Amino acid sequence: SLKITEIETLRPEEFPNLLWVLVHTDEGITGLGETFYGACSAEAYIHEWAANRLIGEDPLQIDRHAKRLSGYLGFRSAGAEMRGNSALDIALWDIFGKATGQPIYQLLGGKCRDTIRTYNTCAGPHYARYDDLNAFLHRADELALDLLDSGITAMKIWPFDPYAEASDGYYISKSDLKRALEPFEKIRRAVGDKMDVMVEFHSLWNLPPALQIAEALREYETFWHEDPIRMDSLSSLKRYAERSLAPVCASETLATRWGFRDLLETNAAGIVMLDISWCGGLSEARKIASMAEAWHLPVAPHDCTGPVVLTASTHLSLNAPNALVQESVRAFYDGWYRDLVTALPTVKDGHITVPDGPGLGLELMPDIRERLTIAVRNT
Amino acid sequence: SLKITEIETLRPEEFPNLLWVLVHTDEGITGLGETFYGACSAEAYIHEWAANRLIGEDPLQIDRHAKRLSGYLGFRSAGAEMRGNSALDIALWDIFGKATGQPIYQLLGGKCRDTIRTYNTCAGPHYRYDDLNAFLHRADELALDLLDSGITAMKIWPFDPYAEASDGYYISKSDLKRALEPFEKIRRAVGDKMDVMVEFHSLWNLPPALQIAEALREYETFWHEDPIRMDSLSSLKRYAERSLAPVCASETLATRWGFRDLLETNAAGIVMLDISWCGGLSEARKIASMAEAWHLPVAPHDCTGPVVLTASTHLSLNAPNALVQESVRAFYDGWYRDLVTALPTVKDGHITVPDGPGLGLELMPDIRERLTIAVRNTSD
Amino acid sequence: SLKITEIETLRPEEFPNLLWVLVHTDEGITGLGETFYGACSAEAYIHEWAANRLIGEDPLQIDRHAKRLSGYLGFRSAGAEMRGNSALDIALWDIFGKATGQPIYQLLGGKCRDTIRTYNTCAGPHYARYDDLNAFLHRADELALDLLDSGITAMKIWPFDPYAEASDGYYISKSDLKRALEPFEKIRRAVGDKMDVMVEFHSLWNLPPALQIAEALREYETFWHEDPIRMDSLSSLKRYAERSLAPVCASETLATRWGFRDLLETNAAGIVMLDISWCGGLSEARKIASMAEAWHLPVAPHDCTGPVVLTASTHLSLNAPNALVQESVRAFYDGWYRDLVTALPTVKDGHITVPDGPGLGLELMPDIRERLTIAVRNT
Amino acid sequence: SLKITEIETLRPEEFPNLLWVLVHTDEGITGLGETFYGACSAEAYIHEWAANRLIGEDPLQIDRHAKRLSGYLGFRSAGAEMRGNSALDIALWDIFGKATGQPIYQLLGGKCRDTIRTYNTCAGPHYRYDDLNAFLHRADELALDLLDSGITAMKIWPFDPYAEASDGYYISKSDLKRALEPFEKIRRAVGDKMDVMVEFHSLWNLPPALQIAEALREYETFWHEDPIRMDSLSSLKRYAERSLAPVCASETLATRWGFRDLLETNAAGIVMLDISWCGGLSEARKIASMAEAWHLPVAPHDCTGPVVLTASTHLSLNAPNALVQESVRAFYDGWYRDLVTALPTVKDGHITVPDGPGLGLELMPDIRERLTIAVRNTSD
Ligand code: NA
Ligand code: NA
Ligand code: NA
Ligand code: NA
Repeated sequence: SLKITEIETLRPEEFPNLLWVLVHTDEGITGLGETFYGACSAEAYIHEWAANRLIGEDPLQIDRHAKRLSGYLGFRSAGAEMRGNSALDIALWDIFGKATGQPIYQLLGGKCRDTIRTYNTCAGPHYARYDDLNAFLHRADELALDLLDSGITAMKIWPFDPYAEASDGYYISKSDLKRALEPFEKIRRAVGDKMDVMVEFHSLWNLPPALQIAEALREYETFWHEDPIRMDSLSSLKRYAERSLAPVCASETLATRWGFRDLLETNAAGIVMLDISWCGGLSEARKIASMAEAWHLPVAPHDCTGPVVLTASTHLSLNAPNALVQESVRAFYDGWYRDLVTALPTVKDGHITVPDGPGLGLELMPDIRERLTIAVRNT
Repeated sequence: SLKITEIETLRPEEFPNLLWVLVHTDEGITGLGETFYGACSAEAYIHEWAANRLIGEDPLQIDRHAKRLSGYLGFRSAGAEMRGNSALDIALWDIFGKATGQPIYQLLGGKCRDTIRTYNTCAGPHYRYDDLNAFLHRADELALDLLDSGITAMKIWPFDPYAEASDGYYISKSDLKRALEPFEKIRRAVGDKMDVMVEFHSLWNLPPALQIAEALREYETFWHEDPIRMDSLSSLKRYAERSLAPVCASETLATRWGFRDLLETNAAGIVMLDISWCGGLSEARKIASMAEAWHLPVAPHDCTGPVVLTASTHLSLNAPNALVQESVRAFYDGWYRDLVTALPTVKDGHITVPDGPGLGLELMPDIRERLTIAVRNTSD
Repeated sequence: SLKITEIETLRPEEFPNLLWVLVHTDEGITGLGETFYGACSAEAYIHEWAANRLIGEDPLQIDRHAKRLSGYLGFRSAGAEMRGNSALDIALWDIFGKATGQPIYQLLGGKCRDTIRTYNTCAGPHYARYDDLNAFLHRADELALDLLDSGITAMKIWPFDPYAEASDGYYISKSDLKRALEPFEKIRRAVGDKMDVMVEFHSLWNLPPALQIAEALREYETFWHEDPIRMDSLSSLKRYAERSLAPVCASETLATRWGFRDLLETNAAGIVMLDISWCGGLSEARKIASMAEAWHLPVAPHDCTGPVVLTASTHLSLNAPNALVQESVRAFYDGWYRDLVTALPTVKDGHITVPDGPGLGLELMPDIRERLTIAVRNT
Repeated sequence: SLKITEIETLRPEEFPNLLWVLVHTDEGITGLGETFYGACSAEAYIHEWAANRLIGEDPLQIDRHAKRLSGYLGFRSAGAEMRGNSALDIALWDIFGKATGQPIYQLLGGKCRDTIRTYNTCAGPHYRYDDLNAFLHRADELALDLLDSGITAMKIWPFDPYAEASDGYYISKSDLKRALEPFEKIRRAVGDKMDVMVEFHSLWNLPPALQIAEALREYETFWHEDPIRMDSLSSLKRYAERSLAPVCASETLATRWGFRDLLETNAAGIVMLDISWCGGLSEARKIASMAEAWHLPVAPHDCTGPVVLTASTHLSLNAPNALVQESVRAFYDGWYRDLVTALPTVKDGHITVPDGPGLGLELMPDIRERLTIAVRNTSD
């Protein structure tokens, strides 16, 4: 059986939010993990604390390690400790898969579907003619027809974002509200009943303007409202949910079963959203999904980040019987993902599936440190 | 007037959990912050994200910056982001103090007392007061010794070693009775004269926690601290119901939002608070004044670095609902003494601030020479 | 360090609701406080009880004094004891500022904004062509266009007030209801989406007609409903909030953190309103604001009173990260404030800021006892 | 028929907390009111606002005026406005009584008893019954002495001096045992024969209140009165749960609305009530009849002036749920005697009204001569 010898972190300079982890074993089995945001603080944590708790150990003891890496502080949120733990955990699943010859979805309990429906989060490119941010801001009819043509039947937009800063999310003017409604009018004209529109709010709003916005959005029969208020105290959420026609999607900012227990006790969510690289790994995300199912709620795994999180989320979305949609960004997977990894999640007719092979079914391409400026670190 | 020019982090390898932060201004006024645990991750956060939000800004905009530094992730407990923010925050209060000529307790709203009662967390030294080993073995002696110096409260943690065998799901009846023996020793020695508060370190889950609390009922303990893990807080009222001692919670919790969640349980008796883990003096101000509305006392956490002990004592002097201030005698008579220009003074079981504006201390001016200190810098 | 030597109260005969307090020290630092309504009973309290508890003492011990002045009776409301305590407290903050060279907003924790948006409460003058009461009663289209022209984007009106007396707030007729709706129709025609309309109810209504009114107001998308029922037992409020499209604004009648704890436990308010001269001073108002923020609620500080309360509230509105609007009356600050104090809050383009200088940044003008008939009292 | 012509306030400087109010009519019928604490502020309120609402009106419209005098601010507890209103209210009931030839207890709905059981609040005299010092030191003796006159209940407050050292956030275990010593003395002296009710004066916050209540469990006390501050009432059920004695609350609370809030907690056992602080006989009528629906007894508060003691006794005779009537023997055998034409009679541990319409007393007709009395007047 395997022993963990070495942990490597990679911080690519041209994507400064991205962090890769490599876990090495004595038998030459290497796991790939990934998280996003606060790369340096996550990296610093893994070398300061986390690496010394798993060097020496069997990597297959995945539940034991997740519990062991749950530290004295930072357990109740998606902080640097949590994001570092989550990336480590994805890699341990990659090892598990390679050691057994099994794709991650099988190790989670088997697939329930061959593909899952995808939705396009309309972000623009990282440094394209997928300029989807400015396309929703100005040309949202055109973006909708374009998306529908490729077979994508769902999109996520965030036009209320600019109005948050002026008032610290305490106020939206009535005419600023109707201006931010204009993307919703445009796509209603263009494609109508054929597109699901998700609204993202980025946790930017407090309670009175959130309610005011939700009432204005009733007309447009939006698919979900994501993070409409900050998920700090969750007792404030039922107030929002009561007044929103669309279900609350919550929340990528939330970590672990305990974060999600707290959400499910509100009776306010309609969609349980998680990011596997923020929430405590595939380990916690496994268990969160199966909890959500007991409350009759679907899970939507978060991407919008690196290629590995998209792949790992897709594994979870293939496994979970309550999985609904898998988030993807067309600007990302046709764009800057392409150089970075040996295989990608395959998008066809508005649906997405895993790359073939054990574990993730991808690696970092062998010429990665030559292609990008990569700050590596070793323990 | 003031603009922030430069932020410095200091990591001494003799105390590798410890992080100092220095915030420099154009007019040559510098503030001192501190936080404890995960020093490299908190430092990396400061230089990665927080420093650029702060460099060039007015440091007196303390409420504004605390809100600005509340980033997209990690706001819901005491992670690297939260500890970095809190250290940064203490240093902003240090600046405010020296720019107005006022101590921190005044800028919080003035003192309500001259000194506050201290209690001794019976830890052993870092790098005599052999206080961990004293409570494990000779707990009668340690009690009598603390009473002689005038300290009328101790915190101990004798249930700790029994947690790891069972992951906090089980204690045997005989291991429970052997962990109770530190309580009987001091009952015979000092009796009425000492309060004893039990620290549990979040190590226990529900059934053995209840089983322990029932056993401790006899010994009339002063408080039960972090008796289960403070992750989902809904579970706490079940503990509180069955515990004669009030629950003290929690150094692990961050911000008004973490403490709203705690106050909603109706389960806490003492609101505990670490200013380096909870969102700075900024949040801890406000948590204290919230807790007063629920008729609860605040007890600020130390057992850590000297700057935290000093800043907490400032808070403990200001807050009308402050109960006790944690201190560790092996720390303030020991390894604190070399590192800073002044210390909080402990006399007759009671503690007060060093004199002067802000915190009323700086780091020793030759600190990089006595100690091996890894420095990092960010500037204009 | 300072010692308090003398407390003076001033009751100006021509504004009989107004009370000023002066706190004197040995070093010649003088603080200005202010409250409103029940001037004689507040004044009588400060000389009977409160003055003897703070003469001798350090004025900078502001938290200690607020707690010390919290007496055996009258702590749960905005009674004479509470209003006297609040005025004393503003003055102590004025001292604190002068002793340190700092404006009050800095002592509260710094500004978060340079100006705050103002809203015009449409009261008429105290004894103008700001006849704004009768302007909303008859000419509300004209008042709206006029307000918008000066750059003011929010107004507060109270047209339901006349109908309260006939039934003791237990009944409004359906046609009396539609007559009181006429101000809302008029401004909807005139300026439409450009004005926020706040409704004040003056705690005049009980539950069935309050609900009846709220349903009639749904159409007009009002900004908030202020004190729609009497804030005596707060358990009755969720019933109203459930049925009101507009958020409950509550309440200037409520005092201290304990009054506001009780409000926040209802889950019924959308806007936390306080008057610093009724609620326990800047001391309590500090802490109320930061409580409200934890429930995702904004604060709106009450004016409609004397110049000092407006100034002190503006200091709080500059400090509080959750501050929303600062109330002002154009008839007051262009009118009868002008003679009374050395500097005023400055209104420009629908926004308001503090006068410059330590503490409040104003004094009572040195020739005040010559300009007005002032009953002074000394301890 | 009747119109109010004139309202007079009387402030005697020998009893500076005390306020009398006299309401004069056109037909020469005058009513007597009273309130206690903050006399100058209550007086100033009466002449500033309340007198103009009342002068020229029918005094028999008692319900109408109580509602009319409920002003914009200060309705939510016992402030100057509330005490002024309550004094004004008692005087309106005095008028109603003399205009119909009926005592107040009848106009409330008739008596349910001839006398009511009294209990002695062990205060010392104003300006022998040295009853405060008696309970502090010689509590066995005071108990035996009260039992000889036939009084089978005392109220004491021995936890009071320990509050101010810690702002009610802390009691030491030894200070607790020394404050328990008044309870053990009377346990040995009279035992079963006395009920002892503990007054706490709203001085304690939550953890020490609970700690005290647990210690008092042994002594089977009759009630625990104002054991925490009655500001936000949500906090009370936590106390009630842990207290063997029922909670008595609260003289500090005003009106039906204050008492709805209390009754909603499910935490009170005895509804306590001061008619001069709570909104008059008008509100106290209705509070009593509310409390009966929750199966709770009312105990009206005195320890104050003679008119309040008389009016409360009227209430205690009327209310089917009246439990005891507070009286202080140092007051009614002492300084009350000079001031009024008649007093409530205490015999065999039981108290009743003076005979006659309204209250059944007036102020002594030469009162301005025996006492230095600051008068103020308002009229047509
Ligand atoms: Na999102
Ligand atoms: Na601790
Ligand atoms: Na108002
Ligand atoms: Na009493």
